[PDB]
Amino acid sequence: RNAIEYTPEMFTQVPMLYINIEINNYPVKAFVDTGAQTTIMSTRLAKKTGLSRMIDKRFIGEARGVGTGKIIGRIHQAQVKIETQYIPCSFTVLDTDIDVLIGLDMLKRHLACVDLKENVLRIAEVETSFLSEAEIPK
Amino acid sequence: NAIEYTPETQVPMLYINIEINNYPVKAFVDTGAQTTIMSTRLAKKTGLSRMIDKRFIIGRIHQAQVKIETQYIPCSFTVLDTDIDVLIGLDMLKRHLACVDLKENVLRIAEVETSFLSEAEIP
Repeated sequence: RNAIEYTPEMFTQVPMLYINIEINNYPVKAFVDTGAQTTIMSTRLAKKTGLSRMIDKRFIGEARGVGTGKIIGRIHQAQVKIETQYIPCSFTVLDTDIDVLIGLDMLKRHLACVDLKENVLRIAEVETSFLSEAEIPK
Repeated sequence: NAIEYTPETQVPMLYINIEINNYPVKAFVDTGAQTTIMSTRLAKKTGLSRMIDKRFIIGRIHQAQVKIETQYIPCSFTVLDTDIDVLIGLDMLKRHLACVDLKENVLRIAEVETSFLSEAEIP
């Protein structure tokens, strides 16, 4: 045509926020959820990583919206490796396909910045990239 | 030979103050949700019900301006019948290059910065 009109549009992928962490040298993809009141670890992962002895079965209850919601116990402290730093985290343990969900409690505790401009999570003294759609567990 | 009971501190959720068509709204900031949502009720009150696209959840609002501090930020909403009037999800946090800053307790979105609300102010 005699004239060419340019009408730009943005296309933005919106994958769920995940990061790579390590728990007792086991690589784990962790879900970053500011809408969660607690931080979760699956029974499968707690057992695999040798953290089951520290599942304190005095602390139960419900975490509605993940698995069956039935809490098995609390891991009061387990060191989580994020890049070059170990950081202490607490976990609500339940039967779920989500290995680790980092909730608002742990994000606040470690003064996190969830940076969607730069696509990274800054937590404690480290920075780690959000996973691409291809690396995200489904 | 056992008992169960509620213990004798809950983390407050992230909320911010926003205005839609001059109506003050307390918005839930949720990275666990892919999609930003607006209640049917708020769409009615703010005069956005006529902007709900119904082609296949009530529908989608494609562009509505959200006022944060002194600036307007265009957002899209999936309209549901819900108690939560606005839930800001990953789509709008990514679109507006946001930072959820828990060190300073603020949300940086588009070109503005706004404080998270106190526990007493949460809906």
